[PDB]
Amino acid sequence: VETFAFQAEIAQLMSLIINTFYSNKEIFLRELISNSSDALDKIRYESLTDPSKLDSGKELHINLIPNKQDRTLTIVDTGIGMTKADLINNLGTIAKSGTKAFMEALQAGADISMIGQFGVGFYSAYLVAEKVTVITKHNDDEQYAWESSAGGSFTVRTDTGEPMGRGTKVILHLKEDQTEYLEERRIKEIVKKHSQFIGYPITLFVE
Ligand SMILES: CN1CCC(c2ccc(N(C)C(=O)c3cc4c(CCC(C)(C)C)[nH]nc4cc3O)cc2)CC1
Repeated sequence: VETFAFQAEIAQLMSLIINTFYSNKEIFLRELISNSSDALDKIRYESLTDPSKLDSGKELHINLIPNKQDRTLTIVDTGIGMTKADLINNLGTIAKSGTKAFMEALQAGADISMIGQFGVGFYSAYLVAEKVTVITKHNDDEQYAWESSAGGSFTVRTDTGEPMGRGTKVILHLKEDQTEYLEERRIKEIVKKHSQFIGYPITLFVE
């Protein structure tokens, strides 16, 4: 287990998301589905030049899995996945610039729903989640588990859990008052409204 401090800007963005009064919390789903779609595009683009990349899974899809018992919503995709380096770099200087621009825009009157336009849409997960876990598997590396309850730090460990071939899984440990995102009619309503034009199949699982 390795513990890391978030960069100053990201820690700042995260406490801003957790402490600002915002009712339109549903925007997290579109942001996560969007990131899933980008990873799926990346693996499909790599299979033109190298068809052997689809060996770890041929199917390109997105699964939405609510679990009322664990109070979790899981967003699984069979995209390109992330290596330990890709994972560390994505929480690094690449995000720093977008984070500062978005926080500057929020002062000027921009709302939290514009987060994706600055490439930091992942952090909207903290509008509904008290903890976020990210399990990822890339063809060129091992399976990794990333975790943060915010608080200025995150952990990275080699995942000992069930293998997933290739892709990324985002597990949102929902706040007690956010269990509406476990409901079928509510997830359907959000996906139909915010992510109706995704070039990949999205399956909402039942309980
Ligand atoms: C405007 N840009 C923003 C970053 C965009 C991007 C999209 C996808 C991925 N890859 C390769 C993923 O495997 C993946 C990551 C995901 C995250 C972020 C997890 C975090 C711990 C913060 C690194 N959330 N949901 C995900 C679903 C995914 O399949 C990396 C970057 C690329 C475009």
